[PDB]
Amino acid sequence: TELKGALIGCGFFAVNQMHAWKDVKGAGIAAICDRDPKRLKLVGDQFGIERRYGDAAALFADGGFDFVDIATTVQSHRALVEMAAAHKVPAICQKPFAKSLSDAKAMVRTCENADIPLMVHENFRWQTPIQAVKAVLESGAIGEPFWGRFSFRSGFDVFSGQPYLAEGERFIIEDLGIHTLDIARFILGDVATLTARTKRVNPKIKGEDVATILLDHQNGATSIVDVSYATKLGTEPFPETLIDIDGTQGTIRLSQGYRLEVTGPNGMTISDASPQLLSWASRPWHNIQESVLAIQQHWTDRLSSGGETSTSGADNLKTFALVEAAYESAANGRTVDIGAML
Amino acid sequence: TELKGALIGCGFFAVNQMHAWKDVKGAGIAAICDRDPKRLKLVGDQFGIERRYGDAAALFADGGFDFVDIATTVQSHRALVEMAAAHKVPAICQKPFAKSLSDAKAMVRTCENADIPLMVHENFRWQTPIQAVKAVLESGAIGEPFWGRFSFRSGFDVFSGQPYLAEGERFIIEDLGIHTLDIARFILGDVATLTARTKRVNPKIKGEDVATILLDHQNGATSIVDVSYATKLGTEPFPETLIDIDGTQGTIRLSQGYRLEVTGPNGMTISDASPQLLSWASRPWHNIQESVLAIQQHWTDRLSSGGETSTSGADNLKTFALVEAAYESAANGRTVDIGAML
Ligand SMILES: NC(=O)c1ccc[n+]([C@@H]2O[C@H](COP(=O)([O-])OP(=O)(O)OC[C@H]3O[C@@H](n4cnc5c(N)ncnc54)[C@H](O)[C@@H]3O)[C@@H](O)[C@H]2O)c1
Ligand SMILES: NC(=O)c1ccc[n+]([C@@H]2O[C@H](COP(=O)([O-])OP(=O)(O)OC[C@H]3O[C@@H](n4cnc5c(N)ncnc54)[C@H](O)[C@@H]3O)[C@@H](O)[C@H]2O)c1
Ligand SMILES: C[C@](O)(CO)C(=O)O
Ligand SMILES: C[C@](O)(CO)C(=O)O
Ligand SMILES: [Mg+2]
Ligand SMILES: [Mg+2]
Repeated sequence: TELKGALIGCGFFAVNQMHAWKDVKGAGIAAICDRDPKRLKLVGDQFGIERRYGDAAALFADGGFDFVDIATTVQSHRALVEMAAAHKVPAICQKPFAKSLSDAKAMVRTCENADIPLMVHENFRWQTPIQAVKAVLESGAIGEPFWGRFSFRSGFDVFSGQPYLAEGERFIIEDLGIHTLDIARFILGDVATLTARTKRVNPKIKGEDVATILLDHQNGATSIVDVSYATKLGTEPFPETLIDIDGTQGTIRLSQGYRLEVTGPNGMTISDASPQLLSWASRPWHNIQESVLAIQQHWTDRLSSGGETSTSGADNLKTFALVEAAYESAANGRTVDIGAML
Repeated sequence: TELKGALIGCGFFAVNQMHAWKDVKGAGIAAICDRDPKRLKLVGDQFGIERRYGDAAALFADGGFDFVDIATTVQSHRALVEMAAAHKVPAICQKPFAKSLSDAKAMVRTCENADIPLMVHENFRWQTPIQAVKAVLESGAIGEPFWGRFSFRSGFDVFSGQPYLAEGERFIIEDLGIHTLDIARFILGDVATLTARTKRVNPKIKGEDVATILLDHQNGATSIVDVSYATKLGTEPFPETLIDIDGTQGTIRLSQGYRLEVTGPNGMTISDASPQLLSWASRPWHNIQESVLAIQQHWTDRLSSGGETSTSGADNLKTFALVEAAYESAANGRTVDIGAML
């Protein structure tokens, strides 16, 4: 009955994906793969996976799975997606999708030629509060949107769980802004032009931890995407994205604690848009953790019905172009044309 | 000794300036001037002013005053400042200072040549909550500021009291953004480069009612100035400017209802930064109305002691440049160098 998955990269975040695969209806994990045998045993023993591999090439050679879930760091994404396409195995790939837009496009083209689905595991838009904002806007409750702010400002120690974040020359846009830019696209549509500024505040890291981005959307809306991992607040908001939308007939204000305020022609409503806390989830990650179940169930449903996923490889190019444009803009000082990159 | 003022432009907003001049210690109004004799009659009778002039030329010829308060619309500012300079009368001039940066510079030059003070009545930085943000940041409570947001988003019918606002090709940056940009300078210092976007949402007006501006400050800080008169919120925030500042050791958050959250190395504090309610004030103008008294007392103190004012003509050029740069940037789509304009 169930689709049989193979997960590659049994790291920090993969533990969440494994829990979710148990919960997903119509799919489960039949095999795992990791370069590190300490991680291979730890995850293998925790989830009771009999089939365990030290390298992906051997995994693919044995086969016996219907899809692959790639939860490695960015360095091995291109090779693993290319291995999947050559073996005709539908593939999920973690963010950041690739090291460059050029690599991403090549990965998309290879999967399109192999006639296999490719979904980027881009789960921020699958969060309950973000879904709620989308539903309000699509309902026409505030009319046509003309302005947005999408803000993730945190002082959370992401570096403990994910030490590589402190080492790269590139940090926040590639790691976190990739989500916030995707949310901006999800809510207000594709971007025409982009302008960005960056800064490093934290002395203990190599790369930028503050980014401010100004988006000119194709539909005429303007938005601000502002991200920071050097923001010291009284109440730590991690991992909440706060959202303001202004429209011709109203406003949406998603504020701290998942408070969703909507003003329209017929007054003003307030609702709790907080996530469900799953049995295996853990504060403060529970928002992200629920969205892992949401996107993996989405993948599983779309693989059966044969439709395109929401954050497909093809879709995600238009998010990834913004990340690369933001770095270009921050260095050059100039506004970047997004259409010309694609 | 009591300083004697002449006020020119007995319009909508000048009634507030007249109330405030009564409350000011060390100064009062001895003469008024307006081309419209209905306004001259109404304001003259209300405030008991015997000396009433149909034109400024005659007012200056008769003299008998130590300073002039110009509360007309922008069209007549340059001429009235020039008349003040030639008659060696210290001058206050309402915003917008001039029609262009070029006119503003000439006005500043003429007053410097005549050895008379020139202050722009730029009263937003003189609001109690804005003064509190400045005082917190100057104290060192949050370390060195690196990022800010300054936001004035409203659905208030400013067009009732000020109908001309609906008629101009230019609207919100010139009318309101001029204040918000001044606050950005006041808090985070002078600006090196600037990028702006504008649009018109309201179908009943000629000019732009939404503007979003990205500032690169000379000290390294980045800020967003976002203004709108087409924002429909459950609670109308007019005329509050909301302010976020991030620093190396903390944050300032000035939110709706004048609530001031400051978090630093010691902990979080919440303060009530609400304005006073003067005897002659009216909701919802009371915050602005208090600041009119503050700036007019400031003028009076500085004129009496021979100091320079905070929003002197010379200082205000660095605000006004940002307004002209924002219009330029919004039309061309290009980043504008502020230094090159001054
Ligand atoms: N919200 C989210 O969706 C979210 C949250 C955190 C991290 N992430 C992303 O997930 C990815 C993984 O992050 P992480 O913190 O778990 O990394 P990690 O370093 O903890 O784990 C990666 C694992 O993959 C293994 N690996 C690397 N290359 C391999 C290869 N070629 N074959 C087999 N195994 C290989 C490593 O041994 C390691 O155990 C990153 O790209 C990150 O951006 C996403
Ligand atoms: N926060 C603030 O400080 C604030 C608030 C509102 C308005 N304003 C500014 O105040 C100015 C006036 O606004 P308003 O709404 O009172 O305008 P208004 O049209 O109501 O008043 C202007 C008055 O000046 C008179 N006038 C014009 N040219 C003249 C001349 N050459 N000689 C004599 N009289 C002349 C007109 O007859 C009119 O009565 C504007 O520049 C506006 O931007 C500032
Ligand atoms: C945790 C993070 O890597 C962003 O910092 C994520 O993708 O959720
Ligand atoms: C009212 C206003 O003109 C801004 O819209 C002012 O200057 O206070
Ligand atoms: Mg399952
Ligand atoms: Mg007085």
